[PDB]
Amino acid sequence: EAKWLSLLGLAARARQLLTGEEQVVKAVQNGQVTLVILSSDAGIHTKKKLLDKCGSYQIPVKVVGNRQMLGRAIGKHERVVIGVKDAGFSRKLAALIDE
Repeated sequence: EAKWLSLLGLAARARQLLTGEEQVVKAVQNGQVTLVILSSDAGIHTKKKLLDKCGSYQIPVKVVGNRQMLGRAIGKHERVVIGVKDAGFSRKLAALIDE
């Protein structure tokens, strides 16, 4: 019931999210993603890969929640890697997480 979880749900409604390690990496490289959210549960190699890649592109990465909470927020069961495709959502989600 956090504000950022609710907002993530609206982003999903608006079809402004991508999920999956490979899909999100590709989207980052194509300049289509302005924030990456990683589950705290994500494997350390997944964490490394995203943090390395997004570091190079200067895309913020947040490590938050768990895969159950993230999946639920977007009407799915479990998700570990989420890419946000809308800059406005990206800014606001980051601010909420950083608050």
